[PDB]
Amino acid sequence: GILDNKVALVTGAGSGIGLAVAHSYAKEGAKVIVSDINEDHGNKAVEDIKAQGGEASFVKADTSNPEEVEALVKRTVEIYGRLDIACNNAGIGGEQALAGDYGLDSWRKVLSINLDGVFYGCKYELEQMEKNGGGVIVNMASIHGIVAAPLSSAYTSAKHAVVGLTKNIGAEYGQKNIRCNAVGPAYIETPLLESLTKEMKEALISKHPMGRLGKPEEVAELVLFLSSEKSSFMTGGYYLVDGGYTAV
Amino acid sequence: GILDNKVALVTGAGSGIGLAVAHSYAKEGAKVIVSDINEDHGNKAVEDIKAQGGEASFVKADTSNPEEVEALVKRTVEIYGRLDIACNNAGIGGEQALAGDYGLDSWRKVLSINLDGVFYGCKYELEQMEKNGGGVIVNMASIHGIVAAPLSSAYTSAKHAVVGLTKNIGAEYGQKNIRCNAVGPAYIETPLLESLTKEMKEALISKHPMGRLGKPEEVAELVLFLSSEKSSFMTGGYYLVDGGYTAV
Amino acid sequence: GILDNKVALVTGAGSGIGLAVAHSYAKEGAKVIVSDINEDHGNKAVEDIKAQGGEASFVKADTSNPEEVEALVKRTVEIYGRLDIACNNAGIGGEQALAGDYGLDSWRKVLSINLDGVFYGCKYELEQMEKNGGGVIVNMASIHGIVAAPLSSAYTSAKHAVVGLTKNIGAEYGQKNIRCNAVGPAYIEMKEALISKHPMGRLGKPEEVAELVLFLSSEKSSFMTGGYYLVDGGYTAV
Amino acid sequence: GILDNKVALVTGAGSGIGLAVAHSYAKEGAKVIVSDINEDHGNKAVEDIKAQGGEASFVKADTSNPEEVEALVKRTVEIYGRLDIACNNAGIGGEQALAGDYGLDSWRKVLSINLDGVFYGCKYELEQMEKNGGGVIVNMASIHGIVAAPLSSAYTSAKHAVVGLTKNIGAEYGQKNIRCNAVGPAYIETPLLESLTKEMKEALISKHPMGRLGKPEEVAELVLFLSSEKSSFMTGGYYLVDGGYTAV
Ligand SMILES: NC(=O)c1ccc[n+]([C@@H]2O[C@H](COP(=O)([O-])OP(=O)(O)OC[C@H]3O[C@@H](n4cnc5c(N)ncnc54)[C@H](O)[C@@H]3O)[C@@H](O)[C@H]2O)c1
Ligand SMILES: NC(=O)c1ccc[n+]([C@@H]2O[C@H](COP(=O)([O-])OP(=O)(O)OC[C@H]3O[C@@H](n4cnc5c(N)ncnc54)[C@H](O)[C@@H]3O)[C@@H](O)[C@H]2O)c1
Ligand SMILES: NC(=O)c1ccc[n+]([C@@H]2O[C@H](COP(=O)([O-])OP(=O)(O)OC[C@H]3O[C@@H](n4cnc5c(N)ncnc54)[C@H](O)[C@@H]3O)[C@@H](O)[C@H]2O)c1
Repeated sequence: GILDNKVALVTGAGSGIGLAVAHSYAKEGAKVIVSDINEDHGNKAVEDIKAQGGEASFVKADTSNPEEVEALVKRTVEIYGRLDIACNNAGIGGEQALAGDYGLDSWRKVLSINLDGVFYGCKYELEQMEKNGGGVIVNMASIHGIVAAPLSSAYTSAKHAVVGLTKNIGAEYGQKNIRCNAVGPAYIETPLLESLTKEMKEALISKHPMGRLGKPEEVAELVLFLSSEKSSFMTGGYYLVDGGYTAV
Repeated sequence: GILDNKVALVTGAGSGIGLAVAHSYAKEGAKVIVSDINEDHGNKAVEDIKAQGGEASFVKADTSNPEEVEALVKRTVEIYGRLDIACNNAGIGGEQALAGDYGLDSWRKVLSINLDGVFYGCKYELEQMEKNGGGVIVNMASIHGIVAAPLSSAYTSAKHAVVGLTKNIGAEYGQKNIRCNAVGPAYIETPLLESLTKEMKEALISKHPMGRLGKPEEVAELVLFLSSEKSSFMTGGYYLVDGGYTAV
Repeated sequence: GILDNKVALVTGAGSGIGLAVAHSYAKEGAKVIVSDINEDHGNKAVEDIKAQGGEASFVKADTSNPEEVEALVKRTVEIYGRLDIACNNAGIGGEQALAGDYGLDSWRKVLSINLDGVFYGCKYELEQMEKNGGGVIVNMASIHGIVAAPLSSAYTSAKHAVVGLTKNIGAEYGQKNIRCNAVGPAYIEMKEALISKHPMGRLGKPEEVAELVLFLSSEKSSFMTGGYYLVDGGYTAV
Repeated sequence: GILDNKVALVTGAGSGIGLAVAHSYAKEGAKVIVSDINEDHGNKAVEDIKAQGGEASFVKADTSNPEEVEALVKRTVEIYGRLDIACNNAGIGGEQALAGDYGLDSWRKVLSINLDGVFYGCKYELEQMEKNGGGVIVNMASIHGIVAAPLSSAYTSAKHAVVGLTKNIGAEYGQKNIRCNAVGPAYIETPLLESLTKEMKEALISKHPMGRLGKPEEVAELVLFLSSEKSSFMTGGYYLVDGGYTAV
């Protein structure tokens, strides 16, 4: 596989996009640390990866806690000896409210996971990668890293911040054998959108020129490309996988 | 004046861009609440505004404290009866370090002032504006809301987030008689930059096609335009005042 | 007036945004060359401007013809002595058709006016501004300088190109006392479907675009160059 | 091969990025039409592709001539029966002059190849793709589709236009089983750059945070990804391969 013997960390890997990324990494021969805040999801993800013949291990972490993220990177090295690839994917949507109505608690929570947790991951991933010859980071952003999501101002602000952080890391580490890029999915059909009525999902779909929502596997293909040596001249960039959402 | 008898709040108005904005607002007839964490600076700004024929009052606030931001808007209404215009300007540059070396507390300090304080301002400003017929908000971002500042990842992340928040508020409040836009200055001549060597200053100027740094009054002219009725069809937007910095 | 004793040129000034720009320039004291391909609309614009107390003169030009644009700048200097400000505004919508269906000549016609005419204006305006101490250019782009307009691919391509041209002029002339910026209006007066794409819940008015052009043409915008400036009612925020 | 049973067209394929794209397509099983104005370059490219085990045929075309582009697609169908993938890559650099000094013929020439030729390609490619059930187009843009290249205003204008055309095609054809995306390379090491001195190339490399120029194969990897089913939810987008150039 194209990631043979690389060690890869994925946060939020118990479901959705992160689960598809963990599967993709493992299918291409990486040794994958599956991290999630939910141990049942994380353990099941690992068992499913191994059932297809891949190599994976579970490590629990809440990415909003910098101590836990630091320990997660240390545990990755303890288990597999190094860190070559990291995908900072864990995130939450937050409450839906007008900005003037937005709860202080929901603002803090969304920014703590979707931004601070990505920074903590990058921080400790970068420190380990400088010890084993470099590596590659993919940050999960969103279309809402470049356009608004009305009623989700904390999410939009955090995802914009992830785009900026990614530009900074790419520029700073360009000559340190480390690359960092961000992925911007549009709306992806996962059990998270379960509560939407058919009419609500049809309204969402109408905002995608391709006439459907995306699949987690289609995001994971882009993450895999950006994590592999095929993307060797790509750093600091933001890469849409949006069905045309932001083209209009 | 083009803001005659509008009530306008400026945070961080004791120095630099914020001071120039407060003077510009007052020159155009606004009743200005000068807010700053430094009472000496804020009271001096009010005195200088009054000596040039304008109207202003000082209210102390730390924008990283949401109770103090809510109280700042309340005090504005106690003094001048309403809130028509707000410029969320207060910010800090932060420590300079590679992302992997960036301090945990340093990261949170930059985000708390440069992003959370802007959100707190917008939240309590919007609350009041809905009570008195609408209003206009200008958020101070940076060129580093759209391009990296190597060694300043927290600042870049915060300023990117301000751009996203601005898009969200503009979209959400478009039919609520409220507008919100962001300004993106490049490097501006202030005493903050007088510590740089001859070498460092010339290198910074070399990144601006106009061949010089900007002046605070030049930023304030754009803030003034975006705070006035002349910008009546402009909302959710990001507006450079950058000497060409991001054109290349 | 904030443009007192400046000489300003506006293309496509017989109607719509260009007419509002010419009025705004003249109200602020500029001597305005109203240019349009339609003599009747341009002469009427000049008469309305003078009726308001301003100074204006008409010069006909087809901006798709580079010789006529060069002559337009020459006539500006013959009439008012110099050129301080130029707004490259003349444009056309073009046929509505899928990109694969778009006519070859229809494509070129939209690009010739909406891009080549803006370049010809910039070229000869820059030439003159370098003789009289610099100046300021505003290029009329569109929201479709940064997002697609389905069935109008030629227009979208042309307006994207105007944004890039503007970045290049701003960068090139930064130390030559010349600034150049681009304005990006959304839709300016079913209209219901169109209005639903604007968060402000209405279309824009030409005077609202003109206020931004005036700001970018004045000394108030003195540290602004190479930039793209939306006046879009929130259209591109989502 | 991930392009088994596909037919792919590449313009400007006798050298540089286009040659690398043609090789990458052929390596993955596509039947490749190599097009170029230079018959010696194009026939040699085909010779090299076949020596690597691939399938390819040469067709001469000047992309600024719409009749030749129409004939190029017609000949592709005559040789291989269908058209699945097209990379519109042929381009020129243009006169180096200030915008006010730029030649009228120089402007026309750059736009005729770098924009009109891309449009002609898309037009006749889309026409055939509609006849055989869909397809994928990749348009070669540049970093100068989003940032200036001083002294190359025509190039920057044209490449910006290609980004806009790509957004339009992606949005218009989203439900017609056609995707269209643009690639934005920074400066790539090819014989084209041998006219620069030791000093000029060092200055050019200093504008890339990765500390080197790109290789044509690194661009071709992104083109291949965007041409394959791996990018199935990606359309209308612009994708940098820039070594960090536009991150700052
Ligand atoms: N429509 C979409 O799904 C969509 C659109 C754009 C971007 N994204 C981004 O994609 C990423 C994944 O989204 P998804 O829809 O696949 O989510 P999901 O809810 O399907 O899976 C996310 C996982 O993250 C886990 N998680 C949450 N907080 C965590 C923490 N602190 N540490 C570890 N694990 C944690 C959850 O338990 C869950 O297993 C997020 O960053 C999201 O914002 C998703
Ligand atoms: N080169 C530049 O100066 C530059 C460039 C781009 C953007 N900006 C942005 O412009 C804004 C002002 O920058 P400046 O250089 O004029 O700053 P400055 O330091 O000259 O003035 C900023 C003011 O903010 C006040 N302040 C700091 N923390 C505060 C808090 N928590 N609550 C309230 N007030 C607080 C300070 O006391 C000071 O009076 C900031 O948002 C900054 O990031 C400045
Ligand atoms: N909804 C909108 O109206 C809208 C939105 C975004 C951008 N724009 C841009 O604003 C500009 C003006 O729009 P408007 O609404 O004022 O248009 P309008 O049709 O009201 O006026 C345009 C003027 O341009 C003139 N003109 C056309 N071709 C010309 C040529 N070759 N040489 C000289 N003059 C020529 C016309 O005769 C007319 O007087 C155009 O560039 C347009 O693309 C308009």
